Amino acid sequence: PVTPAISGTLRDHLREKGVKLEAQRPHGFKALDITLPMPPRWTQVPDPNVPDAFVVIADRLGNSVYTSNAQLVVYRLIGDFDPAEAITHGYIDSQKLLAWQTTNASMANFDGFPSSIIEGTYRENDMTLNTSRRHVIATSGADKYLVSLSVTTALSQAVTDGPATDAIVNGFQVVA
Ligand SMILES: [Cl-]
Repeated sequence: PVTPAISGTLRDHLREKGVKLEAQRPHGFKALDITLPMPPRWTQVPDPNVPDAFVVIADRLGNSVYTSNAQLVVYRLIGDFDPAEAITHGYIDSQKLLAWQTTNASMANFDGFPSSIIEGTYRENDMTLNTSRRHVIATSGADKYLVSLSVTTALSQAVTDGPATDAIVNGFQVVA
C-alpha cells in the first residue's frame, strides 16, 4: 500500500534534504521514552564500538562466534522534511548489505509514527546473520528524532535466540 523508494539510504536522503543528524545518548535524554526489553541473560554492552550508539545489548554467554545483539541509535533531526516521505527510504540501508534476502517488510506506522521494518539475512565475515531493522521517525513536541533498532543473530542461532530477539523486536516501544 506504501511504495518504497530505491535511491538513497534514509540517512542520505535526510542529508540531501538539508537535515542534520545529531546522535543522542541515553543519560539525560527525555524527549522520548523508549522501551527496549532486555531478555534474560542479556546485558548492556559497555564500550560497544558501534558509532552513534545510544544503547547496545547483547547475550555475551551465547554459543556462536557471533554474539547476538541489539543496537539502538537515536538522532535528533535538525531542519524541516516530510517524515512519511523519508521513511520510504527505510529499507534501503539493509537492502545494500551483502547477499541481503528479505523475510519480512513493513512500512506501517509504529506507536503512531512513521516507520519501516525490514527483516532478513545477509553475509558478513563469512557468516550468515539474521537481522531485524526498524526505523522510527518520532516527534516530541517540536522536535523530530530518528530512532533505529537492529536486532541481529547468527542465522544458526535464529531459533535458539528467538525468544530474546522476539521480546526485543515486539516489546520495543517509542513514546514522546
Ligand atoms: Cl532530551
